[PDB]
This record gives sequence, C-alpha cells and structure tokens, in this order.
Amino acid sequence: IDVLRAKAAKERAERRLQSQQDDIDFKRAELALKRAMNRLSVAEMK
Repeated sequence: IDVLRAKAAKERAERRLQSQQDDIDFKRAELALKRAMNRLSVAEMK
C-alpha cells in the first residue's frame, strides 16, 4: 500500500540482484518484484 515501502524494497532487491555469489537470490528477488509490481498496478487503478 505505502509506495514508500514498495520503493524501499525495489531498491534493496535491485542492489542484491547485482550480487553474483548469491546465485540463489535472483529467483527469490524475481518472485518478489513480480508481486510488488502487481500490487502497484492495482493500486493506481484501485
């Protein structure tokens, strides 16, 4: 709901994605982004 939180997470996940050693992170960060994005869409045209 709070765009502030959604943004903070998007920025945190984006930075983590850069990590190469965390090969087992892109997967989780991928599902999280997809979820956060979906919520954002509904928010606008709520």
